[PDB]
Amino acid sequence: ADLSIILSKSQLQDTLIHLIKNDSSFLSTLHEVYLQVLTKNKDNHNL
Amino acid sequence: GPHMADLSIILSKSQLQDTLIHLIKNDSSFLSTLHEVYLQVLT
Amino acid sequence: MADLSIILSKSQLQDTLIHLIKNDSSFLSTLHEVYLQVLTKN
Repeated sequence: ADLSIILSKSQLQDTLIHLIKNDSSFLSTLHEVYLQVLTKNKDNHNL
Repeated sequence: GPHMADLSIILSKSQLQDTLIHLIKNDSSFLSTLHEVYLQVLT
Repeated sequence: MADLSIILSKSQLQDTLIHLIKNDSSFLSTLHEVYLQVLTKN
């Protein structure tokens, strides 16, 4: 039963705002991955 | 103005998640922009 | 973009993502383009 739909650009804008604003599980997943990327990629030295 | 209904949101969620995840992992410029805008605009 | 030292908290990230999605016109184009790429598995 694996259905996909296509959002227009305006409907993508609305949907993403809903999800970031209201879906705390959606937002935790983004932030956990963001954290992972920053800690992994931090250069040992700067200039 | 009107909003998307729950059905569209529910069927879109995981592609939207993957889209942002793709950008966060693979586009250093995408995170630059978040950091700049937070510093420059939001604080 | 070489090195990222800033680390936003969850609600800093949320607030910034929403500001850009609301107000930044090319940022949205960029999301849309990658989304269509994700959707069409290409």
